Order: sequence, then structure tokens, then C-alpha cells
Amino acid sequence: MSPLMVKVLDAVRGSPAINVAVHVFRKAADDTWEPFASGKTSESGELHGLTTEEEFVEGIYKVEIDTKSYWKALGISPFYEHAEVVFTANDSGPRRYTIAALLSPYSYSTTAVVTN
Amino acid sequence: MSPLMVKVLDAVRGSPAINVAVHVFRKAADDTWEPFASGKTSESGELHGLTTEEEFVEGIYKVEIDTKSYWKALGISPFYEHAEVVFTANDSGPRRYTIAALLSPYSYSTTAVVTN
Amino acid sequence: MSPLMVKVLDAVRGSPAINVAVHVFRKAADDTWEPFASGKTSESGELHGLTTEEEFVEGIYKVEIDTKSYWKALGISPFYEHAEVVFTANDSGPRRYTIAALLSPYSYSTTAVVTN
Amino acid sequence: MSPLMVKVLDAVRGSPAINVAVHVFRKAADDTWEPFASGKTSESGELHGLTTEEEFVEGIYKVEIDTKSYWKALGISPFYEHAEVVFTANDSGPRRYTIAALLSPYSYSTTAVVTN
Ligand SMILES: [Cl-]
Ligand SMILES: [Cl-]
Ligand SMILES: [Cl-]
Ligand SMILES: [Cl-]
Repeated sequence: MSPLMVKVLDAVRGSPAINVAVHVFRKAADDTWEPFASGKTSESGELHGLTTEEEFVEGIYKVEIDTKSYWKALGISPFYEHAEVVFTANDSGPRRYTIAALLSPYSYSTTAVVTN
Repeated sequence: MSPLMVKVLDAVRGSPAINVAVHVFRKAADDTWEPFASGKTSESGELHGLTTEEEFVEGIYKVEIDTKSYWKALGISPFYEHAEVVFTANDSGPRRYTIAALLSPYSYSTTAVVTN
Repeated sequence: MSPLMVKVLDAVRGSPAINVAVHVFRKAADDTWEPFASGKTSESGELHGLTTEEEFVEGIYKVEIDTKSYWKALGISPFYEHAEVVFTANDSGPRRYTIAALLSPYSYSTTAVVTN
Repeated sequence: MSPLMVKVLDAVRGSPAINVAVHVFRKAADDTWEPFASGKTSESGELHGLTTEEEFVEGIYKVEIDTKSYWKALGISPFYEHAEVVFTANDSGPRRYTIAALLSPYSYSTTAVVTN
């Protein structure tokens, strides 16, 4: 249902990154970042149900992944604490966006898979 | 001289990412992001002279790399427009931080190399 | 069914990497690389049915992804032509391995997700 | 002097990957991989002096990085044991190749920077 999905992996332990906090913001008319959607990744490392086609309108979006809470519960104090990426949602473009991310204490990688 | 350095690479063309705008922010007491330092990468993809040991105090820092202006001048309209990473500078930790980044239209990777 | 799965993504076009040739080798007693399994990624970028629990015994495995044929059909002549990674399968370890890969003309990234 | 350089980083500890064994092979006329050059990364994570312009002729090259010996001495038993990438050296192309790599126990990333 959700045209925005987030999937997070762990490069140190070779696993889905479970219980990772993900926050999505949408740029408002005044150019502030408005809270749009948020959630936590499941046991699969996937975060479903973030939003819907009705709510996910055209706009500039920021996807933030908080790595601090995640690493600490696994006994790690990371260097990279959060990572954020910004993109524009455009109705002419294909309709499902998957933001994949890979976490390590000193490294962050993300790739967008845009389908349909 | 600068205890913070940024180096940016291009995954599509296999080159240093030249003339990439980099902005650094430092979290203020009120928890807003204060502009701390900024610059553009050289022909080597490296950004030197960002700050000094005197100015780079302990704190939470955000490093933002704007990919839009970079890709457009190379004739590309990217999906990922900006990428940001947050870390804490701590005086007890080693004293030089190098933030390396790799750019592609739909992908972003960064790693911190912390030495001395 | 397959305890080994391969998933491939495209960093330039932001998509599953479809029709990517994947070859798996297993190190033999004489220390040569014996052809073990191979296939092509589906429209999802995923390669299923590579092997079975009966055939996927303990051993040293190499997973090779050929990027040349893939990029050319998309009109690209890449610099990185193939990428290979080696790991040991061990029965005591968890039983499903997913090798994820991200492709660009001058860059290659892979991460293993080992579950169950 | 060397038109081929290799630089290796560590994503777990946020450092240059020091004393990493790097092996380069060149495809022979019979299509076997002939040992071409090898070395170990310095304290900077860089491997200089691999070859020379006279020896580095046109051909298909494989760059292998052995991660097992590296991780073990740091007290880690990695999943990814080696990673290899293949490219063609072509005299018409620019003349310096830098192969950068990023290591983690379950992840490997590499990018080529081709200059001059
Ligand atoms: Cl969903
Ligand atoms: Cl400097
Ligand atoms: Cl399957
Ligand atoms: Cl040299």
C-alpha cells in the first residue's frame, strides 16, 4: 500500500537492522521541514505502512535514519549518529520508492529503487 | 591544518567530484543547526581549510553535501539531491576527521576516517 | 527453498538490476574453483532457485556478478566488468545467505545478510 | 610513479586499513590469471609502487583484496574473506587508476578513480 518503503541492513553483523527508527519529513511552503511520517523497521529490516498514495503528494522529502539508538542496544557506540537523504517525489515519475540503507559505526550507504 | 576534511568521489564517471558544495553545521545550545563552515571540493575532490583546531570544538556536527548543483553541471538530474551525516566531535578522540563520500544519481555512501 | 539468494540493484537508474548474470563457484579439494550454480536476476533484481539445502554443503564459495553484459544492453560501457566475493558456508552458522549487490560503472558494493 | 594505486579503508574502526594484502592479476593469452603485482597497504591505507608505466600495459586486470588476515589480527573473524574486481586497462583512457575499497566483516565496497 505504501508508495514509500524503507529497508535497513547491518554491515557489522550481516543482518536486517531491526527496530531502527526512521523519520520522514516533507518541505513546507515556508521551507521548513514538516514531520510527515515515521516508524521502526521490523524483524526483516523493512518498514512498511509509512504513508499512502493519498498522503504522499509531490514534494521534497527527507528520510532520516537514527543509528544511535540502534547501535547502543547492540552494545555499540557509533561515530555516525544519523544519516539523512533528500529527494523530490514527482507524480510523473514511477510510483513506488524504496530507500535502502546499510549501517556501520563509521559508514553509511543508501540507494533508492524507484519502480512502476 | 584543518582537523575536518571532506573528500568526494563520482561513481558514474570514476573521478574526483570537483566543485561539490559542502556545508557543515554545529548544533547550538538551543538545539538548532548553526552554520559552522562550508566550501567547494577542488580538482582532487578534496575540500581543505574548512576549519581550524581552535574553531573545531567539541559538539554535534552535521556534514551536508549538495549533489543537485554538481550533477546538473555534468548534465545529470539526480534523484538524491542532498545527503547529510551527523557525528559528535570529542576532544579525547583522535584529532583529524576525514569524511569521504561517493556520489551517484540514486545512491550515496559515506565513511569517516578518524586518525591521530 | 534456496539457502543462497542473490539480489542486485542499479545505482545509475535506481532500479532492480534485471537479467544480471550471477555465477557461483565452490572450492574443490585440489583448491580449484568448481562451477557450483548460476542464474540470471529476475525483474525484481532477485535470483531465486540457485541451489538447495542438500547441494549447498559446507565449503568456500565465490559469488561472481558479471556487469559487462548488463551495462551494455542498457547502453553503457562500464569500467568495472566483474566483481567477486568469497565466503565460507558453515553448518553451525545461520542457514540462509542473501548476497546483495549494488552496481555502477565505476563502483561495486556488496553486503551479506545471514539469517535463521 | 605507479599508474595503479590501491587505497583501503575500515568501516568498523573508521581508519585506514593498514597491512592489507592486495594481489593484482593480468589475464594471459590463454585466458588464465597471471600474477602481475602485489603488496601491502601502508599506515595511510595506501599501497604505492605496485607497478610502472612500462609494465602496466593494456590488458584485463583483476584486483584482489584479502580481508581474512586483516580482520583476524584486529580480533575479527569476517564473513567476506576476499573481494575481487576486474577491469580493462586501455592506453587511450586516462593513465592513473586508483582502486579504493571499504572493508567490513559482511560488506565490501569499491570505486575506481581514473585520472589524467
Ligand atoms: Cl506497505
Ligand atoms: Cl587542510
Ligand atoms: Cl528461493
Ligand atoms: Cl606510486
